Amino acid sequence: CNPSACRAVGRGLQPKGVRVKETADFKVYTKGAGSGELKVTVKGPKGEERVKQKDLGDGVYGFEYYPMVPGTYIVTITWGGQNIGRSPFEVKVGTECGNQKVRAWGPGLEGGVVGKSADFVVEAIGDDVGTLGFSVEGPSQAKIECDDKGDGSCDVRYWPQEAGEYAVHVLCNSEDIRLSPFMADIRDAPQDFHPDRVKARGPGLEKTGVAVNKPAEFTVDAKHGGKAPLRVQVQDNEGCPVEALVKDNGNGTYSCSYVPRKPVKHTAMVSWGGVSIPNSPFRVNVGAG
Repeated sequence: CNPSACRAVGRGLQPKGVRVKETADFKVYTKGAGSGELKVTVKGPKGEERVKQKDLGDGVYGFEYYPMVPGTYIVTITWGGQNIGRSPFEVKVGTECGNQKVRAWGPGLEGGVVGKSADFVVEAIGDDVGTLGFSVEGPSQAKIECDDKGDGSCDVRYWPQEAGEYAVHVLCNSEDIRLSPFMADIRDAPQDFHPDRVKARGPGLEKTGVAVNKPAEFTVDAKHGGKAPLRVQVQDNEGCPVEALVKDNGNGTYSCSYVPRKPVKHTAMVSWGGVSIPNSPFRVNVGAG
């Protein structure tokens, strides 16, 4: 029986950023713990909190609670009677978020690879932003970089140097933005993984010539990337996911298209096993024709 093998991670265990009326979610990995029983109890300001539990397979269990009053929640998680991780976890639940001034999206908000950068973007909703705060909490300290591109958006990357779950906070005027912290699963990649050998090419990714209501086309050649999942994510500059269509050609290449519907800046992010490929993100000016 090895309690120390267990790992409890997730947004519902974070000291700050969870809010009333959100689902507060977390999971507990148990493989290696051996014999024993997993016990999860959540307390809120008024006492016992209902917790929904799911078997997620491979020794992983999922949990959700539903805080309705701001304040102090404590999550006690044990295996064979001993606390797992830094249990009990004290979680401060905030009131409802105020008006939002930025959105954040991209692959670094959900995953990544040890020793590689984990990348995303923060975009202005209006012409007001003020200060953005970035912090990354996880098994060790990831260096963070940020670059204001002058178009209302900022590229952000961090550098996780150990496997595990990282909580990425984006603050706007001192409050975690809606959905912050973003929980990213960082893995040590196998030897055949080479996301820097993946290449995107095509008119759809160029800085002139892309026009509204036509297919913006490009290809992804991942023949030498090793086996990993492709992720293509395209939005306009107003927060709207743009429908993109990615066909697996069966031979390590993908044919991709999106049709922009507004003559505004579009950004395309292309990643291989959670790692942005060369030249990603692509910022594309769409014109009338």
